[PDB]
Amino acid sequence: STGSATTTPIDSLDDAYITPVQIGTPAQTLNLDFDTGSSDLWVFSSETTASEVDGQTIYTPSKSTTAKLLSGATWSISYGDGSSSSGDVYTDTVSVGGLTVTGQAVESAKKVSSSFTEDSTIDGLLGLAFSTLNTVSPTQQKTFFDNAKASLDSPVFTADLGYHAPGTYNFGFIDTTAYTGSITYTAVSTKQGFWEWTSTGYAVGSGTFKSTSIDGIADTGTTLLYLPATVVSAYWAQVSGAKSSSSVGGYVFPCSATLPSFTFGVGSARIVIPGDYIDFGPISTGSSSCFGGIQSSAGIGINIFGDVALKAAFVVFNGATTPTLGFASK
Ligand SMILES: Cc1c(C=O)c(-c2nnc3c4c(C[n+]5cc6c(C)n(C)c(C)c6c(Cl)n5)n(C)c(C)c4cnn23)c(C)n1C
Repeated sequence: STGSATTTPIDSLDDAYITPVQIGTPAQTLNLDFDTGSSDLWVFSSETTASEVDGQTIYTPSKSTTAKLLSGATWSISYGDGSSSSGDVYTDTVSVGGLTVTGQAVESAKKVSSSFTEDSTIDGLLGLAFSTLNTVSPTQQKTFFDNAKASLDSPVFTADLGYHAPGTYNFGFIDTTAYTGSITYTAVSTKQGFWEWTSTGYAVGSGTFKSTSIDGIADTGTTLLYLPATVVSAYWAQVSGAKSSSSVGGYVFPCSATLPSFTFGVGSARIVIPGDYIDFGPISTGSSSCFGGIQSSAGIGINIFGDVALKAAFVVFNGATTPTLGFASK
């Protein structure tokens, strides 16, 4: 089996991407944030505290003939931005792009934090990290990918995120028409439950490539690229007037600037992020200060190759017995 679904930016900045997912019988279609940095499939639901729902589409398990309460199971998660959600669990049929899993754990939110309520466009998350991070208690549950894997033609999924445009998540096959050149594969550590790998270095604009090992995670759920402070300082030093603002929460730059590209290494290969991809627009409406797309990971504890980096590539999440990651230009 295979599946293929289009993923669409939620706004003009690519702050996140949503992918339609069919849950239950008859299908209830919810738009979920596919997140390779977490491992819970959770949804706004008929059980979500009413004051915490504001425009999202909800899953109603009582209207699904295939929904079953997973008795006694609860979940609770916090994310890297400080947001959180929690609730109980059903099993139901879940389909993505024509690929169907029966008995998938669908985590129904009873509570969500304010950032979720305030974003009408995201109806939940679909985690694609390793199932060891799944928060369901007392019986940990498997991700959609983990459940589908043995049925897939090949035990892989791919992320092809667009810059200010839709893109694609594929399951079970590698679309050889979706990238240029060859895919470079690189080793993954699953020790922390993430798609964790080591970049071989970086360049700023047309500058020389600096060979240096940068350990980080491929995280489709994260908007920005978070790298060591040394690397990030070297990037922003090439932008006149750029500075790190503690009041804003990171590097900002004059909206009149032309941003340089940023290159990261994958083995002996190179992925080039165009400067435009690093522009996240005015810090507040009408401001001439713009928020940067490359930020320091200091204080996070891990480097994060988020959407800014991943959207510059065709990315293979290879879930074979020894997982690996592949990157191609496109
Ligand atoms: C350590 C870490 C992160 C790790 O991942 C992280 C981050 N970065 N984007 C996202 C997240 C997103 C994606 N996302 C980002 C958004 C931004 C920048 N804006 C303005 C809006 C309206 C957004 C929405 Cl709705 N969605 N979502 C949905 C969740 C649950 C996230 C959690 N963390 N997150 C931050 C800010 N930090 C410090």
